[PDB]
Amino acid sequence: AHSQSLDRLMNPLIDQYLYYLSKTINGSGQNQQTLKFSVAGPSNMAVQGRNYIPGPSYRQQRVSTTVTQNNNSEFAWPGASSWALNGRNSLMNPGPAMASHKEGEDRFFPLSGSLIFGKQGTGRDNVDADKVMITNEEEIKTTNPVATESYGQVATNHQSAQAQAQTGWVQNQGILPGMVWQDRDVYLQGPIWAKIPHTDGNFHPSP
Amino acid sequence: DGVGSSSGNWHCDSQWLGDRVITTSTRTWALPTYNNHLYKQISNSTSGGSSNDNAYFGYSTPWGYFDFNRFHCHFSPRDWQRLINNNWGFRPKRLNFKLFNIQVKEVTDNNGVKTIANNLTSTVQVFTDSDYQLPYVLGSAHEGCLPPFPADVFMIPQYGYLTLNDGSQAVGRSSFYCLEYFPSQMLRTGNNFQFSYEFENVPFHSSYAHSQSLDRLMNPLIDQYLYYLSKTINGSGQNQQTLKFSVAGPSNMAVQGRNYIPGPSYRQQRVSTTVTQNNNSEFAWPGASSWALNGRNSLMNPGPAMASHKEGEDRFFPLSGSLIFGKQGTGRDNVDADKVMITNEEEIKTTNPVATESYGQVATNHQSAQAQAQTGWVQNQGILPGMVWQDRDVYLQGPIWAKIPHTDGNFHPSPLMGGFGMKHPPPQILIKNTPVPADPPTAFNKDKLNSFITQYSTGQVSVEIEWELQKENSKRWNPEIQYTSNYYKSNNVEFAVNTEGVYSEPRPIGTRYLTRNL
Amino acid sequence: DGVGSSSGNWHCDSQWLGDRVITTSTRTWALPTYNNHLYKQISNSTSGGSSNDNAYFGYSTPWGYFDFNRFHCHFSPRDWQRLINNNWGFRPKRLNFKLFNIQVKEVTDNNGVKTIANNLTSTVQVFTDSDYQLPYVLGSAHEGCLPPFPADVFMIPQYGYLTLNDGSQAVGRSSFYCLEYFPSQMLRTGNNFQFSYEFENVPFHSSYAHSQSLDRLMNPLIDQYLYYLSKTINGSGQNQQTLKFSVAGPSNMAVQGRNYIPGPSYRQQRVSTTVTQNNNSEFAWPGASSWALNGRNSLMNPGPAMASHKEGEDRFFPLSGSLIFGKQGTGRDNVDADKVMITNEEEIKTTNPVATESYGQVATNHQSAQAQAQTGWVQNQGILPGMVWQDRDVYLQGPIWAKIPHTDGNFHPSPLMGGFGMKHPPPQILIKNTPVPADPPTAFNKDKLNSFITQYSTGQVSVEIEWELQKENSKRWNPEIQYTSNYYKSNNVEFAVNTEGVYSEPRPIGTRYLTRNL
Repeated sequence: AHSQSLDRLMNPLIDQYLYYLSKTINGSGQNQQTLKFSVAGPSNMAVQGRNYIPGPSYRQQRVSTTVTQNNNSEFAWPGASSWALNGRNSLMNPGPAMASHKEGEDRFFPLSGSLIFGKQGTGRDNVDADKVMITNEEEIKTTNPVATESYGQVATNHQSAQAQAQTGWVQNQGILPGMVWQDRDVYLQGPIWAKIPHTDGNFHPSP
Repeated sequence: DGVGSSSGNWHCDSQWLGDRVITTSTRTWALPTYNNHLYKQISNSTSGGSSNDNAYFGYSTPWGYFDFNRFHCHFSPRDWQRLINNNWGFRPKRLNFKLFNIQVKEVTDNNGVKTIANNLTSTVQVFTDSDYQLPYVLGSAHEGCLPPFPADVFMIPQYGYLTLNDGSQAVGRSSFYCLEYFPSQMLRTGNNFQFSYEFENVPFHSSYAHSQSLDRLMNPLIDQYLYYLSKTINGSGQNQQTLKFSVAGPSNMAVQGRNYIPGPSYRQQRVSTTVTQNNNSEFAWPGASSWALNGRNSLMNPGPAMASHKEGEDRFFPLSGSLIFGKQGTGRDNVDADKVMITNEEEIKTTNPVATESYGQVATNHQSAQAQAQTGWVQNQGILPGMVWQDRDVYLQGPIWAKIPHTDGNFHPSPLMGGFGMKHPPPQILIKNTPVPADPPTAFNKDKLNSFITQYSTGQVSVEIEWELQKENSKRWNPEIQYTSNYYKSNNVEFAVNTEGVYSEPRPIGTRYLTRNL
Repeated sequence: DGVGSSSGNWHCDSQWLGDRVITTSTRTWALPTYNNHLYKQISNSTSGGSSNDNAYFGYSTPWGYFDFNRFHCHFSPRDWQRLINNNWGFRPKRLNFKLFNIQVKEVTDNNGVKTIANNLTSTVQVFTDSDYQLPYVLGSAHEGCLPPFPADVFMIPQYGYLTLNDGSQAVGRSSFYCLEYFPSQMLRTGNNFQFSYEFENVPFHSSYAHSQSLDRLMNPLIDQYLYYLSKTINGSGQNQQTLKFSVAGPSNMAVQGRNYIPGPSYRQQRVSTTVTQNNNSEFAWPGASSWALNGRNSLMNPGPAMASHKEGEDRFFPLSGSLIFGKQGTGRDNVDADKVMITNEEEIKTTNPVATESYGQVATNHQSAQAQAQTGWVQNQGILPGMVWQDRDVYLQGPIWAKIPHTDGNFHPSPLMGGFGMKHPPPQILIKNTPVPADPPTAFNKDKLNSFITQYSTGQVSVEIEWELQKENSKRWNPEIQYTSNYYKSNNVEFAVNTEGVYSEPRPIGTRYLTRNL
């Protein structure tokens, strides 16, 4: 597991020799626009320039183990992430490797983003939570985005004197040059290998 | 090899040997004693609290480190120009580092009367993180590199690092590193240090701009043998549908079939230099593009390489899509536009999409007798087979290399801030003044000593790097664009010293001047 | 080899070479001038009187000494863990010691204004007690060893010793040793010292816990071919005696015949951590187990290795049957329970009797028609042929070796405080600043000079030890117990530095994690 995260790789004692836009307004009131810049320093790590960004994503629905927190409706298939192949839909499962949940919210898990084995003697259909074992893909939260979260935000317009800046949520993000990530962990009860399909192309054919 | 003998000479200059350039730089440094000889735990908590996006946990150490990960640490502006105007590419190959003429001084302060003397028997410790076992701090665009001007005497930056954090707290997997738990060379004045490093294979940085764009690669005189849907209606009125096709010809290049498409994107907000055109509100962070990692948001900066703006709209720039350096003497906070220098990523508009624009449009439904065709804007587009692109340019004041994170996967690990990515980049070089205890009590005491003779060291550093050049081989008839100085008279010389003796770099300088076909 | 040349480098780290581990540590020390360059007689009399049990006679010398007889002087916590979780045993083999980068400083104090300068021509004397002719002071669990954290600068402890005493007085056989009457190496800054030592054959320390107990070694499915007396009475009433025998079977394991019995014991008083359960009286010394030597009583501490308590009663501990270290920063006197760390000798309950319990019972009479059978409790039991036992565990903060007293006889000379016993352990290393006279009178005087230039020295020490490992070879199917850090978040990292720069070892760490059959 990584002992440091992608967004925390700098020296917490020195500033960058790079600046960032810190103010677009000089204070409330009419025509108060300006452009103020500041040095990206230890005091504001979130804004620092970085060479590498987190791996790809494909947002999964978030389900809770403490049932009363889930919506009172059937969403196992309706609210599930999926892909289509020649008119047929298949559950995106387990999909891209992503962290199972944010810090501490251990009661949460992606609808079909992790592997779940059955405990000894567990039945075949409609078995309760306590009779199954859900894997926890947490150690990779240092490089891979969280499965039940958005990858981030992007601008969606041209802010101007008349229009305000707008952002939209990135629900699924394909590979971008500069991305870095970890692959799904392997388990004692898990599979070992897989046959890479014989095709013209593929990307990082790790099962 | 003693007190009265120099342990090295001043080597500073470049040699152009055809397909290779050898830069050698010497600077004289100063190293204070950091942290009172202590390793200290730090967090956004010991920093005076903060927001979650800025939370962190780590340690500050009593060590300093050498950093020369910026081009102007090796290239004089004149050399950068020679490089820029005559080669299509370049890359580092070998590196040779030296530390010499060490002088450890002892400071005495009695009744405000301060005095400095040599402490001949004192040592300085040095070691290289050859196995990358310490958190790599270089390549995060940090201050504290060798100064661009040879005459400047600089202070060595203090080393510190970060591990896993949950707010201002540590987690089970958080790592603590003690640099004393590393073998290091000890040297007294009269001793010296040195080592060599081989750059692993890295592709040449493209120091050229394309002389043609991705959408304009055909023969403007011939038609394709391919057709395209040109009419779905025979004219206004009821039930006028049809299907008419036409040959993709010179008259309609936009529609022609193509083998390669523009690189990936991640839309950035567009900001104007002429302030009155911007919205009257604070959108520096709200309207900024970002990514999330375990609940924390980080500014997508500088992000994927994209053109800074459409043709002519030079007053525009991506909110955080380009690098911005400060002009000489510029302050640290809320500095005005005129006191900063914003890089212009324009030359790559021939292959990379514009940062403040959408990648394109895609259909979002099934047009039918009842429904009209609908399209949506692609605000961010990941890699697609067939994509082609250029990487961020590199600058005289910019970074040179970066350490590619050791992970299961990555894609085109070229540092987003620009430069050469490497799994094993030049190793970190750590240095520290060995602590010298003051007089201890004459009765034993188990407590660690906390009373030290105040000291600091100084000496010279030498960095020699061998660069490989990829020379131009163009058959272009007309002259090319070249980086040049201004002919017009002026008060000071560009890239020279002040009347106060202050060296200053008037503007950023990229490498994309020469051209090449696609 | 002069004033401006380092006389050694910083070596600090470990190498795991399969069946061997090589630990190397470097620390930087400080040596004051002890005792005003005088040998002084000391006793409980010059100490301000005392009780007879604390009477003593000896000498304090102007010499200091090096001590690295604690595991954390060589193993980083991470290494201790690697050792602990993967080997069934280990032991030292070779040792290499070094002293270098000596700096002798002279302190001047005129009108309170203190100033420190180098005294280049001054020397420091060093020598090893290779023939064990001096009283061995190491292995008495004394403070003053190399600090566990590499960055800590430590003060060298002062050497002193004791001989025979009769109250505060000496006896004819009392010995006086002068360390100047030993050849010693003299070194000025620029000179260094070093030596090697071979550990004599010592058994591997057992870094495993047994996966079965002495009383549970049979096959739980088969009976023995041995019988036992099961009935001496045929039922209540007059003259109902008989003799009925039964086969010792699975149903009655307590009665089965066995080939080996539990180790020796010496009952300790039982103390509880939840105070309200203890008697309301002072019994720290009164109720303590002890031994007498020539009229003087000494606390039996830590005594024979015995299990700290019965199953589950974790709140209990033997009055002085286990080692207790202080937490970081804990005071010297009457410190509360929460500021100390009490070791738990539990893993050996599979073979060693419980410290706070009786060894067992024995008959004390001849039962007959008139007298009933009687038993008595065995409070202390010496060795018996057939006994089997484990020795005290060793800890990261604990001692490593001890000198086996040179005597006609001894039994299983394994140091009771834990560790490796040796007739010829690592020799004592004595160091001292050679006295430098102040200006003497210009007229001869027979009296020994008593006016000296005040001085102190400082330098580096290196200790490299080669350890032999005995790797695990278990056929156990289920996972083992392993020493691990806590997953849960927290303010500081365990075994790391503070926000004040204070290194601290949160808890004691034994070696018995892996298991092995009996």
